[PDB]
Amino acid sequence: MGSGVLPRPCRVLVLLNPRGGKGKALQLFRSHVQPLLAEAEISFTLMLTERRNHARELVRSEELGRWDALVVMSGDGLMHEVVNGLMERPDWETAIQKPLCSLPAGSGNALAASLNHYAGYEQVTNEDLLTNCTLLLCRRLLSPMNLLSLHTASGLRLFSVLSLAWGFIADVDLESEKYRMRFTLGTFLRLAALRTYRGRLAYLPVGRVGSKTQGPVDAHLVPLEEPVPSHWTVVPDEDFVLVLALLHSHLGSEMFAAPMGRCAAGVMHLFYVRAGVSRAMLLRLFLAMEKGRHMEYECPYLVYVPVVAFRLEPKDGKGVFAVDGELMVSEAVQGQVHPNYFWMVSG
Ligand SMILES: Oc1ccc(Nc2nc(-c3ccc(Cl)cc3)cs2)cc1
Repeated sequence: MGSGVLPRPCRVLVLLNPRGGKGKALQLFRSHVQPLLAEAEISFTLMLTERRNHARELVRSEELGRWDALVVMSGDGLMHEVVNGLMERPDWETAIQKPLCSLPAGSGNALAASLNHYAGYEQVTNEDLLTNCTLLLCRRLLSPMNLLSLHTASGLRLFSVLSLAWGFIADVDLESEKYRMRFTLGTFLRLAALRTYRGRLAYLPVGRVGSKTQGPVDAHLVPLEEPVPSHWTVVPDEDFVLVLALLHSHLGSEMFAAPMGRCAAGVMHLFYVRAGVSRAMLLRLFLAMEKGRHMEYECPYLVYVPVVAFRLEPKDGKGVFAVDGELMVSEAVQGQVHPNYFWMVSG
């Protein structure tokens, strides 16, 4: 199952956002993570990272040869910054090979949840999740993971380790400003005055061909001013409640969003919900997501397709998106998956 190993013994850089877990991330490290590292012969150094772009800048400038792995203790948002930091480096090709480890603290631990799931553990939460992911780090097994490369109409190129979400899910990620979960509460009250979002979706299903038409090159993508290649699927409906590109099984620690198996190399999940669902059905799909049972409804407004690339354009000025949980505003976004691009600890 594992495709690599950390050395025993090893030393490990821990980037921690102390404002995580309602400001208890460091305490949680001390109580839950530290004692397990001692037993596993894993040395570490803690570097605190709270301000915007801080962890990005550290990782961009780091000498990576002193570390066997970078462990990231916060949420999906920190991993995001770390991965972009590495990819922004002139030596990205080798820098992106540094094993990464996700230890869940805050909220938005979809990555950590997915890995916990891949390893065969129960869908545990909070401190139990933190303990399980630490145990993965202690066991030292490594797996390669897909990376999402994204382009935006303004010309920004960035990377996504987990998800790009638009519409309902994006609106709720933003509408949330809480500790506690805030997603259920946010979903519930956005459900009240449900809205649809007008946009154009195109994607490239795992049925791609023998040929195709500063980081890696996005060979599947053409400029946003050009139409998508003719072998893509353009979605006919232009009214959505949500679109979701997801690289892993979980959208959140208790959201088993992708129960059809784990993604193959270079493949990501694409979900969209067409305009026309009832509030009740949306909520039912939401709550079934906890046990990964939502696909069992065979709801005709919910579409799943495995893809390697997509394009999404609203359609009424700018749209709000969530990239690995962080806010992003754009006129249009497209992306493609790069296969097995970085390594992570997981059993
Ligand atoms: O981060 C968030 C995750 C889910 C939600 N809310 C909802 N998600 C869904 C949903 C339904 C089906 C799938 Cl495959 C994924 C999400 C319905 S309501 C909001 C924010």
